[PDB]
Amino acid sequence: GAPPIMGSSVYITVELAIAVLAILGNVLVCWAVWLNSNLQNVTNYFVVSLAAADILVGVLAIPFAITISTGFCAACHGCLFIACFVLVLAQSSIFSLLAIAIDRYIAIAIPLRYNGLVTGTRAAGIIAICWVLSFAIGLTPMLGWNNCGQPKEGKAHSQGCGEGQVACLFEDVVPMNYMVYFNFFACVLVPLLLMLGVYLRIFAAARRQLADLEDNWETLNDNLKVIEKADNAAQVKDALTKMRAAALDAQKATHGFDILVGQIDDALKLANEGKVKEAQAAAEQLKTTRNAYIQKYLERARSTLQKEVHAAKSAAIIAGLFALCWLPLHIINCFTFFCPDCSHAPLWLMYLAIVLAHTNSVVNPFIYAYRIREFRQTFRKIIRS
Ligand SMILES: CC(C)CCC[C@@H](C)[C@H]1CC[C@H]2[C@@H]3CC=C4C[C@@H](O)CC[C@]4(C)[C@H]3CC[C@]12C
Ligand SMILES: CC(C)CCC[C@@H](C)[C@H]1CC[C@H]2[C@@H]3CC=C4C[C@@H](O)CC[C@]4(C)[C@H]3CC[C@]12C
Ligand SMILES: CC(C)CCC[C@@H](C)[C@H]1CC[C@H]2[C@@H]3CC=C4C[C@@H](O)CC[C@]4(C)[C@H]3CC[C@]12C
Ligand SMILES: COc1ccc(N2CCOCC2)c2sc(NC(=O)N3CCC(C)(O)CC3)nc12
Ligand SMILES: CCCCCCCC/C=C/CCCCCCCC(=O)OC[C@H](O)CO
Ligand SMILES: CCCCCCCC/C=C\CCCCCCCC(=O)OC[C@H](O)CO
Ligand SMILES: CCCCCCCC/C=C\CCCCCCCC(=O)O
Ligand SMILES: CCCCCCCC/C=C\CCCCCCCC(=O)O
Ligand code: NA
Repeated sequence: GAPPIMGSSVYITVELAIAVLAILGNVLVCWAVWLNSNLQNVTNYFVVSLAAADILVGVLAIPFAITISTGFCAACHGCLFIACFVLVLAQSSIFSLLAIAIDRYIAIAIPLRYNGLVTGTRAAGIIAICWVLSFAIGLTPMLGWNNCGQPKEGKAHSQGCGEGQVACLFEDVVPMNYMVYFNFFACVLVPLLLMLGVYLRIFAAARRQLADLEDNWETLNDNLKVIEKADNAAQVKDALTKMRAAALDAQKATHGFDILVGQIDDALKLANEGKVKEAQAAAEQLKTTRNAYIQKYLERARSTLQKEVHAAKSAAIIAGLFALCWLPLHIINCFTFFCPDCSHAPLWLMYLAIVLAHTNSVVNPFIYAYRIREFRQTFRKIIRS
């Protein structure tokens, strides 16, 4: 058989290439948030909490993965920490991803009291609590749910491990039922589905508001084309009482309205006196008020919704890339567990799956750089100076 040092050289160098990209790219994220005050908000705090996980992936987790690739002798609980620490960072990433989506829902759903609800110092507390839980979840094997009780003594003596030591291998110390049932199903798969459900609600609530706003603009123009051809002298009272509610229904969304509703009740009084031809003249004052004031609100509020949807889509790419990079490893675990008769995945595909999961730590800085204008210009200034 070919020497394992040669095949490891490709894996180790590709691993070291990723760690350099992971650290550099995400230090740039934190650096941009520490400087540009316009990026300092609750959403980007979870982003920095996310980048910090990715930095630690390159600083500690990737070096660990290289060390296990050797199969070095070590005490079981020590090896158990090397093999599990990446689960802590990966769990921290999920909590950060779920926080980002929930924050975006709160902003798109109830924007009126978002500033009072989502606080800067409350996010710091949530981030802290999520990091503590991530150590608890990721280091659960160290609490007893491990295979240190039944070591492979034959593999340990084959490689000359000392007393109380074992050949360090992820599958040899971490039980596959923890990985599939506890880690993947409950602490990875369910939160991603919940995340997916939140994003469905955001895009639905966004699409509805964008419709809800235009139905007022259609009711305001259609009723403006009904008043000037009315058989009954008080028929326009129907189209004016409905426009008063439609103007207030759009005024509750987000000076020119007091001019609009003021002209509304002016033509409404002329409908209570049967003067149809004179209210029809007063009903055309609204056309001038609409073009100068109301249409601008429609366009500003349609632009703000679009900017939130775009920011909602940008965060959704991040969570989607997370699943794309980690699912292969999780599914590989699902086959080994649920099918002891199947052929176990070769070592080259494993390394491929492992490298794929580490690459997720490099793609987050390129997304903000390509999809967020404020992040992009801050990234350039840091490098230019
Ligand atoms: C501030 C940062 C860098 C601290 C990093 C701590 C890391 C590098 C330390 C903390 C605990 C350590 C482990 C504790 C126990 C053992 C068992 C021993 O037989 C082999 C080394 C091994 C597996 C250690 C490897 C290094 C280790 C994982
Ligand atoms: C949103 C999606 C990706 C959810 C994840 C789907 C996962 C959990 C599904 C999709 C394909 C499934 C695998 C398909 C094939 C086999 C081989 C069979 O002998 C045992 C079950 C096993 C190993 C399945 C385990 C569960 C599995 C990995
Ligand atoms: C989820 C999206 C990104 C697709 C990712 C591709 C992954 C999930 C696919 C591509 C190749 C697949 C592997 C091909 C070969 C084997 C050997 C077999 O005995 C068990 C299943 C296993 C280990 C498959 C697991 C799933 C697999 C790793
Ligand atoms: C998402 O789950 C994992 C996360 C992280 C790791 N790493 C730990 C640190 O070092 C790098 C790898 C691993 S390793 C792994 N499965 C594994 O080793 N198996 C033995 C061979 C097999 C074909 O039977 C399949 C099962 N799953 C994971
Ligand atoms: C805003 C920044 C906030 C930063 C907040 C960082 C706090 C992280 C602390 C986690 C400790 C919780 C660990 C819980 C589980 C530990 C189990 C364990 O480590 O057991 C090892 C044992 O000694 C082997 O024999
Ligand atoms: C900025 C700070 C960054 C800090 C970055 C730290 C990187 C640590 C990574 C791997 C160390 C793994 C340590 C374990 C590897 C050696 C264990 C060993 O050689 O064991 C011999 C055996 O016990 C004979 O019987
Ligand atoms: C900014 C800090 C960067 C830290 C980089 C650390 C580099 C670690 C890379 C490789 C270390 C691998 C250790 C050797 C594995 C065990 C070999 C053996 O004992 O047989
Ligand atoms: C290890 C499995 C998971 C363990 C879950 C139980 C521990 C976490 C449960 C609840 C913590 C909720 C955080 C409450 C912080 C109080 C904030 C405050 O002081 O206002
Ligand atoms: Na990550």
